Order: sequence, then structure tokens, then C-alpha cells
Amino acid sequence: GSLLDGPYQPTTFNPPTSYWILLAPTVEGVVIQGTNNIDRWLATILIEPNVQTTNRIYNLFGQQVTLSVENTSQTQWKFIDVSKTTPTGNYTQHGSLFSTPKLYAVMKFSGRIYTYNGTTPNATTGYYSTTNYDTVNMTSFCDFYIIPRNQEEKCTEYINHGL
Ligand SMILES: CO[C@]1(C(=O)O)C[C@H](O)[C@@H](NC(=O)CO)[C@H]([C@H](O)[C@H](O)CO)O1
Ligand code: NA
Repeated sequence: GSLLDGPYQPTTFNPPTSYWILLAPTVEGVVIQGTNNIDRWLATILIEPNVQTTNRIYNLFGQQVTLSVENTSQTQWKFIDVSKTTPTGNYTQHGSLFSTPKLYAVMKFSGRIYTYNGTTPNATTGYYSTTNYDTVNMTSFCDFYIIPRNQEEKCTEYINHGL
């Protein structure tokens, strides 16, 4: 397709602004992480269906981090954005996406990091204001595609219905 660049392999990269990174994860764990090394350490974790409240250890920026997670859905996987604002602080959970297609997306735009939230097939976007956002390197731990912001409606379609 001429709309979607990829797939590309798990890697560390500094994406251009105004491009969605469409992520295609497999198993539960850390999907993608990125930081500005100032006041924003961001990551997205993935929870399989049917997970009772439990502590799980995630490797975030080379560190074992214990987070209290759950997924009450029996059919949908759960993407959760995690954020800490100081090097020595705690991660809080934001902007969950309950997903049937198991796809996620992230984008750098207007001094923010955008992601998807809600429940498929009616997902919407959300964002996190990020200092010096151009320095933000990301490490994807799964295969990904690239889609221009101009084609955001198609990205939303993929989030909601799959490829
Ligand atoms: C300050 O306000 C904002 C932000 O502009 O960043 C608004 C944004 O909607 C919100 N997004 C969501 O909650 C989910 O997308 C985000 C977030 O709560 C914090 O950045 C977490 O530190 O806060
Ligand atoms: Na989200």
C-alpha cells in the first residue's frame, strides 16, 4: 500500500513530527518507550484479556518497574500509557485503549506525544505535553508502520478495525 510505510523492525529512532507510528505488538509487555531526559519518561504497556488486579514487572528504560495492572475485558487487549515526570518519581497510568485488532499508534506533534484511547471500534486520540519533544528518541519493541498525520483518519480506521 502507498498509504502505509513498512513494516519496520523493533528499533531505537527519532521519528519526524506529524507521522503516526502504527504499532503491531504480539505478546503482553512493553510496546514502546521514549524520553526527553528532562521531565517526561513515557511508555505504553500491553495487557492480555482476563487479568485480575496484579503486580507485574516491566523493563522500562533498563529498569525493573512494578506496576499494578488489570484487564477486566475477556475479548479485548488493553494498552496503557505510563508516565513519570522526574527521574526518581513514579509512573502513573493514563489513556487506556481497549483493542480488538491489537494495534496502537503514537505521534510527535505540536510539542506533544499523541496516542489512542477508548474502546475499539470507537477509539479517539489523546496527548501528553512534552518538553523539548524533538530530542525524544523512541524504542519500539514490536514491528511498526509509518503513516502521515494527513492520513490520520486512515490510522484511526486501522486502530479501530485492523489492517
Ligand atoms: C496537562 O494536561 C494534559 C497534557 O497536556 O499533557 C492534557 C491531556 O489531555 C492528558 N492526557 C491524558 O490523560 C491521556 O491522553 C495529559 C496527561 O494527563 C498528563 O500529561 C500526564 O502527566 O495531561
Ligand atoms: Na492511550
